[PDB]
Amino acid sequence: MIQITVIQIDNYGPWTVTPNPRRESDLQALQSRLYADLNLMFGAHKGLVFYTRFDNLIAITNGIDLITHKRIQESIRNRYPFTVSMVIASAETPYEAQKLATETLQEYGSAQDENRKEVLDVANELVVDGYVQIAHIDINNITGTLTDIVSAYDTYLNVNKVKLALMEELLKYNALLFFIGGDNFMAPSNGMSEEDFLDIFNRINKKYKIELKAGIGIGRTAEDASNLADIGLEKIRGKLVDKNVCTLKQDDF
Amino acid sequence: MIQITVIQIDNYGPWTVTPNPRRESDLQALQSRLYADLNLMFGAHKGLVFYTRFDNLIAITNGIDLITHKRIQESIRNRYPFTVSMVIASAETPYEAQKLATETLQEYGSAQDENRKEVLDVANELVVDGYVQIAHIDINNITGTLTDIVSAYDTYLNVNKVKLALMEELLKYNALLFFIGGDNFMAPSNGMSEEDFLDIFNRINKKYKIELKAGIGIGRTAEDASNLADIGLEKIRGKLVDKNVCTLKQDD
Amino acid sequence: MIQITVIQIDNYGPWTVTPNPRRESDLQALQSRLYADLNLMFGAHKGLVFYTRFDNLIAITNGIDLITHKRIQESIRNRYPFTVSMVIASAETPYEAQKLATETLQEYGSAQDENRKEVLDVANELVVDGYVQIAHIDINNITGTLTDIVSAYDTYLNVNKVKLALMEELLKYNALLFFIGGDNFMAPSNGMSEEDFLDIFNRINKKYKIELKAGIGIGRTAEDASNLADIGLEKIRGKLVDKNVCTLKQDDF
Amino acid sequence: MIQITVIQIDNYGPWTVTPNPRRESDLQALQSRLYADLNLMFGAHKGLVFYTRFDNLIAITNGIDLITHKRIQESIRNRYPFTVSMVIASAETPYEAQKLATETLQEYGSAQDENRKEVLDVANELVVDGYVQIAHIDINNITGTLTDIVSAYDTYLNVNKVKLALMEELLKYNALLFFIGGDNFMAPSNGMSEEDFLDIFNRINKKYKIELKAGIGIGRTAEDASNLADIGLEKIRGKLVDKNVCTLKQ
Ligand SMILES: Nc1nc2c(ncn2[C@@H]2O[C@H](COP(=O)(O)OP(=O)(O)OP(=O)(O)O)[C@@H](O)[C@H]2O)c(=O)[nH]1
Ligand SMILES: Nc1nc2c(ncn2[C@@H]2O[C@H](COP(=O)(O)OP(=O)(O)OP(=O)(O)O)[C@@H](O)[C@H]2O)c(=O)[nH]1
Ligand SMILES: Nc1nc2c(ncn2[C@@H]2O[C@H](COP(=O)(O)OP(=O)(O)OP(=O)(O)O)[C@@H](O)[C@H]2O)c(=O)[nH]1
Ligand SMILES: Nc1nc2c(ncn2[C@@H]2O[C@H](COP(=O)(O)OP(=O)(O)OP(=O)(O)O)[C@@H](O)[C@H]2O)c(=O)[nH]1
Ligand SMILES: [Ca+2]
Ligand SMILES: [Ca+2]
Ligand SMILES: [Ca+2]
Ligand SMILES: [Ca+2]
Ligand SMILES: [K+]
Ligand SMILES: [K+]
Ligand SMILES: [K+]
Ligand SMILES: [K+]
Ligand code: NA
Ligand code: NA
Ligand code: NA
Ligand code: NA
Repeated sequence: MIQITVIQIDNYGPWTVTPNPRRESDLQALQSRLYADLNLMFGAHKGLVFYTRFDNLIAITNGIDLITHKRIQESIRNRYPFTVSMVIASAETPYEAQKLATETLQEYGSAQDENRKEVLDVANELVVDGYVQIAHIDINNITGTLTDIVSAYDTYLNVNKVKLALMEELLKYNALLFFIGGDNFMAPSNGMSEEDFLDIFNRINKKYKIELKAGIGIGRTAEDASNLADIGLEKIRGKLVDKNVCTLKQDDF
Repeated sequence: MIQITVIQIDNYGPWTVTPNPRRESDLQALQSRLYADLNLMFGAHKGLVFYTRFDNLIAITNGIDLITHKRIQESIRNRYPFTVSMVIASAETPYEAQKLATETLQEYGSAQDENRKEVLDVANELVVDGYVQIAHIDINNITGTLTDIVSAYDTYLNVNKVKLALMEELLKYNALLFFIGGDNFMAPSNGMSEEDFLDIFNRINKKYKIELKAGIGIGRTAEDASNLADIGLEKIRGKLVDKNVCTLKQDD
Repeated sequence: MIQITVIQIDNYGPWTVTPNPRRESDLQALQSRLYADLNLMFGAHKGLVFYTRFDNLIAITNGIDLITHKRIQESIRNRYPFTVSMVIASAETPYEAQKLATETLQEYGSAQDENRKEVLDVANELVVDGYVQIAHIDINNITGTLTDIVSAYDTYLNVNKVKLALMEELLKYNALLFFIGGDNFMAPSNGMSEEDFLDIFNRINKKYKIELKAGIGIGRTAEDASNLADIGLEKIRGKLVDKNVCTLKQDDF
Repeated sequence: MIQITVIQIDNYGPWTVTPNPRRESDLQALQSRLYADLNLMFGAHKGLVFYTRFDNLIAITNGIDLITHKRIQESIRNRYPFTVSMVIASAETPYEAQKLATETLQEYGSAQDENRKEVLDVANELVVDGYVQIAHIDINNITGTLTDIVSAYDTYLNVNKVKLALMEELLKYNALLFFIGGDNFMAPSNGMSEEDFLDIFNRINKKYKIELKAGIGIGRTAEDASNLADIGLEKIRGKLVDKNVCTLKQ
């Protein structure tokens, strides 16, 4: 099963406006830099982080322990104007996992309590022998159908419509959905089958007239899972699979 | 008149898979760093940049001339595994400006044409006497209603539902809408008035049960307009004004 | 006339140790990231920053005004766990200029005074019509004589021996010397001539058995001057010039 | 036994000037960003990296295996306009470890050969039971004596004289010396004793009238060693040790 870490900037709202408001262009840089660092440092141990709302983030951390989490927390404290709290939870589905993690976080106190800083806890347990399933979803021919033909903002609008439709659809399976740039989305989705995605894609195509494909990788860590998902997408592209979904499992054991 | 610059990574799609696919954690760090650098560099000249789709970005660039754009483009080439193209356009409304800018980019060639490297052009003209209006929009008490109450993913889904509702609504006015983190959004909106915002807001409250406020800053550059809009949010919070919208202008 | 800005991290020593000492990998990353941002941001206005001691940094800022300095200071304030002080001076020579700017800074108070935050002042005046001369200095064939032949640490020693020799020689002409990487050095050096450089290079060769070359650029900004120095170095390499120094000056027409 | 990794930007020289020379402010940002990333990424595994010459860096990597090295190399390739080669070696002294790693790197080819990309090798062995010793050297009262008294460049000058003097001294013991900012230096110094530094420190004071102190830390990784060296410096400052050197072990 899947281990997930929820990450929150401590008491961030008061900081951003106290003693005055702060240049937005600096806060964008500050926020992206945090995100970039978190992916390098969790990435160093085969994790993956999605940006979510920026002041709150979700990470798949199968195989990353409590001491490693503490050292990443300590690195942020030494180089940033703020601290971060982190709670870990495991569960059979991604949605179960983050819900438990968030519950324990909230038990410690408000996201705006100056006394509440650098929480670091495990809600139930760390995953000893589990797995992550990631589906890497992509639009067929975004460049010829949107990027090169309609405005920058209309492509962005259209991609945000598909994104929300996919979020509502996937939530029925306790699966999560995150934008990763371009026309690309990743869905932590332990428990879903290929036939589940083919259903969702039929509905998205009927509503929005957009064609979707996905590689599904299953592995021991987020890194392994997403690498296998990338190969699936190439297989589909090189027409060495019939359909718009492809599953690959890790077996280099 | 607002000036918009559209920014595109040249031939980005083929690079991410040639010779092979690349670890996604690396691609996230790369994309985020490019976004951060663009805000520092355009910010150094009082511009502002929205992440948009990460391989395509929209910036407000009133007051930033062609040679500065070129300098910024050179800096990315010297430091990244790829290049970027940029086209500038002016117009009365934000929507029109980026439309004009995209159209000229498209005349030069495809987003995935390896011989279309480093376009740098002006679709019509650079703004010499213009202004920027930015509305900075925020949800009331996100902490007490959602962040401290429901799961992380549930607050994320709800904020994204509000985001798309606001994108649809604002487009009738030829305004744009971008997420900037937590419960905040920014809307380049030359043409709109306080009453246009108050109208959109109670429709959103009726539908989603969330209450919004907004500071409207009007200035000569993205930075001035965004700075003023931030002050309007503080006036609403401090009860120095009695409605959920507040306009401040550079020469008040 | 050359314009120099001295930049100093306010009350830095106490911060690195309060409440405890901080992990050194984190301070190296923080310090390097600050120096990079100052080059991007001053660079965006055609300036150039040298890392100097990291908590104290020296920059050439001809053509960059007081408001722009303030905006850069503010950006650091919004994204880092400390603030920075800056003082600007202009003078006929680099050594004079930074000496004046340092003295004004010192009048405001101590490097470890917690109530001395975000100094920003000019010591005399901002250069109105002035110029920058930069010499870009480099060792002939580092790769064949040292990099590919001797240990990593042995090239590092020899490169540092030459660095100190140049520092001391150049000081007699009121010029500065900073290491920019590899086997490369930059010398702001308003007042010096090609012959002065050939005289220094002669002594260094005789003493260390290493051969030096330099392009000298003269321009209105640090970017103009240092781009021109770069071209000079390529001309020496391409034997378009018959000596180990080459001067190029800015001509917009 | 100390384990050292030498890191080199492949064929960097031709890249900086082809097809044209590149703006210097950009190259400074690029090189500093690379240095910073390398410390976060090796740091995430309890290593430490010193900038050295920027195109050539030296790292202490006790406990960091070959697979972790390969993945860091891959991260750089995915995000920079260039690639890096890395060779690892162990030995009793820092100086000999870096020497053996370099010779092996040189066996693969020139630092300016385009076909020699992303070398990754071990010269002898990865250290299983080793230790690192790091002395963290600092100048007593730089602020009152130099920073607040003389010009920016004058203090920079004196700190660089002390730096070269220490490099040459420490090399007699096969120890390395790196500037880390301010008035601070680190010396991987496996072998040396407190009295060894006390002799070096006497000579530097007699020649330059600069008074030095050092916390010395002995641990199983670079991170452990330098954290203990930091505690050492604080004991000296807190006057709860007698002299100007101070050792803590893990
Ligand atoms: N995060 C992320 N973005 C990607 C990845 N691969 C491609 N992209 C993005 O996808 C965009 C469009 O590229 P493609 O998907 O290859 O183009 P396409 O036009 O849709 O062609 P096909 O998808 O092959 O039908 C690029 O500009 C990138 O932004 C990836 O692995 N990760
Ligand atoms: N991008 C950006 N985000 C901000 C800014 N100010 C606040 N935020 C975000 O807003 C989040 C929530 O803080 P607040 O809006 O102050 O919290 P609230 O509970 O909604 O309080 P009120 O809006 O005053 O009722 C923070 O965690 C930040 O992520 C800003 O200026 N720019
Ligand atoms: N900071 C900086 N470093 C440079 C620049 N150009 C080259 N270098 C560095 O110089 C190092 C050695 O490259 P070269 O100078 O071409 O090598 P060389 O072997 O000395 O060859 P020649 O000088 O042509 O004889 C590279 O690895 C870079 O680190 C530059 O413009 N700025
Ligand atoms: N890299 C690095 N630099 C440090 C560290 N601690 C302090 N510094 C630097 O040292 C500079 C001067 O501060 P101190 O060394 O505490 O000041 P001092 O005036 O010499 O005081 P004493 O050392 O107590 O005699 C700071 O500005 C920092 O650059 C550290 O742990 N690592
Ligand atoms: Ca696609
Ligand atoms: Ca709010
Ligand atoms: Ca050379
Ligand atoms: Ca000291
Ligand atoms: K703001
Ligand atoms: K990928
Ligand atoms: K330290
Ligand atoms: K250069
Ligand atoms: Na794609
Ligand atoms: Na907010
Ligand atoms: Na060189
Ligand atoms: Na110090």
